Formats: sequence, structure tokens, C-alpha cells
Amino acid sequence: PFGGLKRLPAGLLLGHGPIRMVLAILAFLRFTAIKPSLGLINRWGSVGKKEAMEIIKKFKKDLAAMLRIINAR
Amino acid sequence: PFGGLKRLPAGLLLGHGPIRMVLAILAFLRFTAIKPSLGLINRWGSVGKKEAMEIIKKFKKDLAAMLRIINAR
Repeated sequence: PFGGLKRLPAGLLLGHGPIRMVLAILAFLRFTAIKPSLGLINRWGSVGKKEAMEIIKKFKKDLAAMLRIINAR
Repeated sequence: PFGGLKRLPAGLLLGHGPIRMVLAILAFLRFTAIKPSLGLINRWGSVGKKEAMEIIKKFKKDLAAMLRIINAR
């Protein structure tokens, strides 16, 4: 009925939480052309290049999976 | 400040709202391995293949841009 999340965890949109979820909500804001908060931008600017690259590349493969689901539907 | 979004709009996690934002939050839930609600699943299964392909391909361009920014940092 509600799925795994009733709402975003407190502080996420302000840059607090696990780095993968912070980068995912940053991706969500970019997908929807919404400006992120200052805390979120600070978090984005402070993540190590390596771990962020890994996280975003995995996001890329998640999108690829969604596209395959759409094609196969 | 706190960015253009203090919280997700009402109903979005339950599948209500513009299709781009609904697919963006589905992407977020996939990125973070969180199960979507039945309403979101219904939206996902009901969206036109063409329109969803276009939206998700644009998301792929957004992730490419984020990766570009990380590489530039």
C-alpha cells in the first residue's frame, strides 16, 4: 500500500543521511530540475570522487534496468 | 537556502503527480533499493512506453552530467 518509504527521512533534502541516498535524492532533484539545498550541495561537494563515481555509475545501471523493463513490457 | 523542495509533494510516493517526477522518484527508490508503493507501481506499469523511454533517457543524460561534474572536481 505505502511501499518502503512513507516520506523522505528527516534531513535528507538538507544533506544528511547515507551518501548513496543523498546522491540519489540529488539525482532526483536534477531529474526534476529542482534546486538543492545548501546542505545538500555541501554534501555533494564533499564526497570523495571515487565513491561518488561508483555510486553514480551504479545509478546508470539502475536506469538501464528501468529502460529494459520498459522495452520488454 | 533549503532548495526548491522542503519535502516530496503529497501523493508522489503513492503514484500521484507529473509523470516525470513520478518516474524520477521511482528511479530514486531503485537507486536506494526501496520498494515502491502499489500506486507508484500502477503508474509505472501504465505510462506509455515512448514517453517513459524519453524521460528515462533524459535521466541518463542527467547522470552523465553528474559524473562529468565529479570528474571535473
